Amino acid sequence: VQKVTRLSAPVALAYREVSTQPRVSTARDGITRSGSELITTLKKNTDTEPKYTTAVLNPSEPGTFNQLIKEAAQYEKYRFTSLRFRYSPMSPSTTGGKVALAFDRDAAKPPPNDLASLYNIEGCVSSVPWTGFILTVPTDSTDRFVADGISDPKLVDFGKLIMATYGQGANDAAQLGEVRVEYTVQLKNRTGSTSDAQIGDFAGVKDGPRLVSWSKTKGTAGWEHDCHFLGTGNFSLTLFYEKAPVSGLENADASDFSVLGEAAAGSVQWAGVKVAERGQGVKMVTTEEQPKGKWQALRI
Amino acid sequence: GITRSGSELITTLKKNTDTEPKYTTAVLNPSEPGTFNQLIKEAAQYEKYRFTSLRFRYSPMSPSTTGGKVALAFDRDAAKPPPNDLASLYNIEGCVSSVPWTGFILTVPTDSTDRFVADGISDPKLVDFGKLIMATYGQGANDAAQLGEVRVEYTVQLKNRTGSTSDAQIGDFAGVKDGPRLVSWSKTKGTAGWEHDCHFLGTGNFSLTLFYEKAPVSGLENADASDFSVLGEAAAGSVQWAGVKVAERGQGVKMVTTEEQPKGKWQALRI
Amino acid sequence: VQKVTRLSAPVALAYREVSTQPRVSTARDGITRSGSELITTLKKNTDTEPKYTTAVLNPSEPGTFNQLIKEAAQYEKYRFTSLRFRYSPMSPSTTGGKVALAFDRDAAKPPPNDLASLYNIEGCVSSVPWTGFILTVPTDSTDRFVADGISDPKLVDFGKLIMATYGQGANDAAQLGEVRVEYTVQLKNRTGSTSDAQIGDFAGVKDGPRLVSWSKTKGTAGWEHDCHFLGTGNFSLTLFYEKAPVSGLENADASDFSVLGEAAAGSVQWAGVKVAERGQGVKMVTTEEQPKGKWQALRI
Amino acid sequence: GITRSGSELITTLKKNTDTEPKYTTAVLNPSEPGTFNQLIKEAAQYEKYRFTSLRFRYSPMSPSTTGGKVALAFDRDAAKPPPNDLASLYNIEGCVSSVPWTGFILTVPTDSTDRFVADGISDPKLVDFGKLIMATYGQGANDAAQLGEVRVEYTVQLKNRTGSTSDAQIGDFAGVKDGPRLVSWSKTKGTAGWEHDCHFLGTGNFSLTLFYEKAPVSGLENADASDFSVLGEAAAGSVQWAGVKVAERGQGVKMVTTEEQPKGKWQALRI
Repeated sequence: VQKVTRLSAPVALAYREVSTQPRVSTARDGITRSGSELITTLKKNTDTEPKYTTAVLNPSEPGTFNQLIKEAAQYEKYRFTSLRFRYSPMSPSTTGGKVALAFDRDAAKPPPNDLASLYNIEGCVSSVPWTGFILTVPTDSTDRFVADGISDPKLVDFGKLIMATYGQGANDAAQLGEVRVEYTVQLKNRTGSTSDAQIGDFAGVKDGPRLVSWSKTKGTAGWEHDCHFLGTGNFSLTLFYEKAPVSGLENADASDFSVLGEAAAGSVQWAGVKVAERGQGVKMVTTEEQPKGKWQALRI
Repeated sequence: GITRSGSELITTLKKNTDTEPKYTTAVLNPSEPGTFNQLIKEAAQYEKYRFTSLRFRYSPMSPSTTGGKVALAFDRDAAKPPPNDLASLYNIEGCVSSVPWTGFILTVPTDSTDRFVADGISDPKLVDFGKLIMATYGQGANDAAQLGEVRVEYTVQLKNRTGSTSDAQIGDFAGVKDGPRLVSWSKTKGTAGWEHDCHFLGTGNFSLTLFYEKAPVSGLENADASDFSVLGEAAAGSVQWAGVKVAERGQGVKMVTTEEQPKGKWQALRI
Repeated sequence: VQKVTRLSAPVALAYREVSTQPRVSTARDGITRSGSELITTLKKNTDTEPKYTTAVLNPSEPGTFNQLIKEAAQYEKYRFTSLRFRYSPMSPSTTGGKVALAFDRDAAKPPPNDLASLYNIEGCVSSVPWTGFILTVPTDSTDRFVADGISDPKLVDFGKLIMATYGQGANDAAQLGEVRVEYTVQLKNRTGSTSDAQIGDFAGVKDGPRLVSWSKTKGTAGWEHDCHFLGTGNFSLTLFYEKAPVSGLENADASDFSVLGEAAAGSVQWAGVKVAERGQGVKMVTTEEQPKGKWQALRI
Repeated sequence: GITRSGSELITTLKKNTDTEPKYTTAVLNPSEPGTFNQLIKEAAQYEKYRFTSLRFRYSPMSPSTTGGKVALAFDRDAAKPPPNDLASLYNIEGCVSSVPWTGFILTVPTDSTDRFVADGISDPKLVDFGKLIMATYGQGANDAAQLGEVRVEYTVQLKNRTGSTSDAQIGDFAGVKDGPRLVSWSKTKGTAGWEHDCHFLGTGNFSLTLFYEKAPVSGLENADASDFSVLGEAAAGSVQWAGVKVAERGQGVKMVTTEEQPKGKWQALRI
């Protein structure tokens, strides 16, 4: 018989969660799977404008799922049934500010610029960093292909999750909380098993799962190589057809290691990449134009 | 044989301030100085063992304003590298994690097989049971340097009596190892000398060395909380007697510089 | 219907306790008594190694009990039935660290040196300094003599309590908490009443209840005189048979007062001692050897 | 607690020509180096004990040409001199005897009382259980020097678990010492002669000593089967390391000739 009209504020709250057992079952068309995953942690921000982190929802996405990749390699089509996102805090009540989660149906779209247009997305949620909240995504009934090669994201992907936080104090906690996913997936058509590696060249051709991305921003060339995961096993090898000024430089990353030379006309390099944070790149190769060659990237 | 139940302390956790997580591993075999402290004396007179109960407990000692998370997990393959990212860590079955101002209990199921208790060259898939991983990733700058403690509750069975194994470690500079695994010897450059990696925690580690010829310098302290050498080294025949107190694993407390392959003898004893 | 899966941390906790009535009853063999006592308070420690306080459990112990001494003077044998120890805090949740309580069956044994061997004692308890906990000691059925004169502690005593605390911060509370005892005692054989004073000499002879202790650590002699209680009534008088260099000095104590001289061959001194903390001594007498004389110590 | 069963060897017997017997004694306590060699490690972690079985055996190793008698007895008072006549030896209950080429078994009944383990100084009537007496009197002139061996079969239980005791012995030339009772030190007269006696049988005895001042002589073997010293002696602060092999009781190396009450430090370790 506590007082309803009066509320109290504690120093901190503790949430306890243990490991859950995934469920796999068979049916007439294919298999159904139920499980849970962890995405990432959140950091503080001392400005008055938000900073965004994004995640694309596809079954063949190494940056989002970890154990669904092995069972998604035997099939071609998918359909989601249930999708929930959960936030878990790690900070006391002295921390002030807000955190926000939103979901959009267009995968190929930049994040919004200001705070006013962020609140115009349907179904957005926001809270204080010392409490938990749940976002539930409704689903439709449409079968889509799995992501391989290069295609329009409007044809194969389901949507994208956006996470943001803007306003904290000068002396505050370094990390805020973590985000988990509960999913239910259906699979349709069996096929032979496929390889897990990314092979491509510099003329916009990709023939594998989405692991890395390339950008030009050409001032005396200079090619950027952005990674999308944290799997710490990234091995990259590159073949040169003509003379290159420099290759295999460390732009901004935790560690770098290269073996062979690059000053030959026909030469193969080999590098190992350690990644600690999302979007960090460990390659910067300058040329005089867009060159001819072949690159291969592999996890573990 | 005999049956014994008990509770022992392993180690204390420390504050982690950088972006990447930190992992510590522990191998569960009765002949391990880095895991047990009293079972190693009764395990030196037997050949086989079996576990019937196993549990792990975390006990906090940090204030309520300390933010972060600690994690514990157990796996079956004793010969495996530790994971890189957190998502592969949370995919291990039975993993637990909590805020550092509260406690939690990890329970491990057991089977009924008999394995050899020994230290040597043999396969870890044949003689070991599993491995424990403890992970700490996110803390701040204005937080306490100590978080908590980990303890083990167990029940074990031993089978066949045999002759007793010696408790001190005897060796020399050209690599020959026998006895309990208490310390490791490493070298980087022949001119620079050797590093003395004490891979266990304790007090009153007694080390004595013999020099068969002249040495440039000996007895240098690097990362010891306390150091005391009472016997000097001079010319052809001399001995040394050093007492080292060690706080954390792999400090590398003793440094001696000589030529490439000197002759001598070293004895290491715990307490 | 509170949330089981979520816990809260308050600023402070308050425990309230009032005085309890002891129970005395008679039987065929003797009398039985039930009551409660207070031992001492605990202080902070900024090191990483524990500091210990000990208490010997005997009915004729002035340092442990206060009102059982008067009823234990009429009897010779005893047997315990119930023994419990309780801790009560006085500090908020900002204080970090641990406190520990343990019990051992050997009265004549030094405390352990490190933290690892402290946890090997059966039935030890430990907690944070802003909560309470209870230690219960099981008992056996063996009659023992009361403590008078000089005897082996293995023959007359029951056991010893050890209290410790090791790790606190630089800016913290000065005092941590307090310890109370609940007991049940049986008494057996009636006898005439005995005196309450301690009379002895320097050749290892004691003829009374344990109030003080003597130690030599002979460098140009120098006799230490340690007190075991806080009863503030300690009067000590000493007779000299030969010439003494100095007598009746204040080593480390709150107050000291001496009346007569000591530079005579046959002389009697008289001192009053104020004690604020356990183990503080207020006497330091240098000689050339172990001397011949007589000392008497009395409370109040 | 725990319950153990074991079998250990005490000593071997020698011949005696004169018809008056020669007596050897053994005090039965779990914390006794002169009777047990493996039980002391388990006894160092507990406080109370009870025996439930106790037997003794004799195993001959002499030919049938050798004639005479050997005799065994047990008494329940640990502080008592041995008898000076044979009829008082035969008045003890359970006395057994035979010719030295045949064996026999002695069985001792037990009682259910709890006793403390033995510290350095205490009363023998409070902590001990009894004492074993072995006697030989009659042998021929042309006979073998060795007669037989005595073994113990036991069953014991331990109750109260406590902290552990360090296995090495640390001491100095004054009258203070600590640890288990491995060796004993004494002095004889104003001219410095120091006697060093070992109370156990074993080849693993390692002794290291420190000299604060100059010593005229050190490390001279007196009655050992083998003696080995590796470090020299100097007038300044210097250590000396020695390895001792012990065959019989009271056999040791003893050479200190510096002062009546010198300054130094010694460490004794077994195995």
